[PDB]
Amino acid sequence: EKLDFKITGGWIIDGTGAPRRRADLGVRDGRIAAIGELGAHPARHAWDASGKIVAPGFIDVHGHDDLMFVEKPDLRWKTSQGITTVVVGNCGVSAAPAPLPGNTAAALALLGETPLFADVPAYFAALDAQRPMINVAALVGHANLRLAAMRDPQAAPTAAEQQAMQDMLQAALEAGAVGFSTGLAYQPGAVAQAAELEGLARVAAERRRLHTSHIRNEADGVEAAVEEVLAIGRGTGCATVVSHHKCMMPQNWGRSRATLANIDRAREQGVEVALDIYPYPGSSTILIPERAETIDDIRITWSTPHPECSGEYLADIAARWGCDKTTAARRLAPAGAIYFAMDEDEVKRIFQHPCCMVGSDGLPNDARPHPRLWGSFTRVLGRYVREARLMTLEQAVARMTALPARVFGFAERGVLQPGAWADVVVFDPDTVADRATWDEPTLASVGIAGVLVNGAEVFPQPPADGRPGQVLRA
Ligand SMILES: [Zn+2]
Repeated sequence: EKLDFKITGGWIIDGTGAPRRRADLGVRDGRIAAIGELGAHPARHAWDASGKIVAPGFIDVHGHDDLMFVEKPDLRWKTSQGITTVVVGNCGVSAAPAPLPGNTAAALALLGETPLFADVPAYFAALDAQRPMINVAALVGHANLRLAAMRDPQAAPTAAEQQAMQDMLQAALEAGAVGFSTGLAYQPGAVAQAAELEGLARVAAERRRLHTSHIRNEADGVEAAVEEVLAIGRGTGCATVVSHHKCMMPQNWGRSRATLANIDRAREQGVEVALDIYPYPGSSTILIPERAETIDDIRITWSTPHPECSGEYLADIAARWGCDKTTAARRLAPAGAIYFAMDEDEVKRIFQHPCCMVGSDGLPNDARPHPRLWGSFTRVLGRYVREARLMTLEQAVARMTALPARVFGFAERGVLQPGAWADVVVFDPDTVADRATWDEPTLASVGIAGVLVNGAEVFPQPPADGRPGQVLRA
């Protein structure tokens, strides 16, 4: 039977960690139909991967693209760096459920302006009707749960409200969500205590779903923050993921030796724990005035009242206005910024941890976004692998494909084997690299030759009509 697609002459890195091998890949009906010698096998479409690596499409485990499938459907920032699947709904904020009227959170800005969906069924229904460019898996945000269940999201939950959040989570999981996420460093999630988080974790654990977490603090209290989420995992048995693990500010550089040691103690005990990072020593999120005098070079990524300030340093803005930085930060609100506060050598060491995946944490609606939006995966392949030799290409690809599939429960994805979905990326190992910079954060990567999502090409030429992405219902 004729193949729908075939990629020949290249070297296959299947995601299992096994050594790259010279073989061709055949696709039919959206799945990998065969692997081996296909030179003379007829196919509707064919790519010459000579001198290239053929690997499973990359899985971005830390996306905030929840509302982009409707707002900016091209998702070019993902496809251009080899991403074929994204896990959205991170750091406590998700597309659904919708908050109670009048309930809001600054962190919701990490998603966009599109009105949130009533519930996961509605969100997934919207995605089925308007298929995404790439595959989409979704987490339900703890912030959403609180904002949807509590008349006063700043208080302690009543027994009924706690049960309401658990029931909302249960419904989301039954609908296909892969778990729930927390944003303990943000309001209103920060108000939550152990009992509240454990309750949700029990619901997730019972269904073998995840608890991903943007921990309480990633600076002076980073060790306590990691211990807090590990305690929840050890007590409930809920699989856990520590989002964009890092140590902010010089006095905290190196503390990942302690946090990773704690993570290791937890996984040795049987708790499923993983983590992820983006390959940059600067973070990016909402502008926090309390950091005005603790971190230098705070650079604005967006500002509703002062859009002219995107790309500018808080200190320069303050000096120009004749006020202090904290005051300037308050006048810029609501806004976002980049915080250059990590040690690149530490980011690299964290990535080397056996359970570390890659999460771009791109913020698609920012006027002047952090470059991780467009160059995370290719920066790992070019800077961390080819340049720094932190691990082999085979090992790195595994971190971007098979490991995420294992952690998030994606059957028939993340590996190049017959029968699995044909999410594939073809790239030149010697040239693959990010081009997005701090000044020009939207420059596309180089070295990515082609990308297939469920057997259909999305890069370099995206589909004219319906897109090939699927909602990955757990
Ligand atoms: Zn986060």
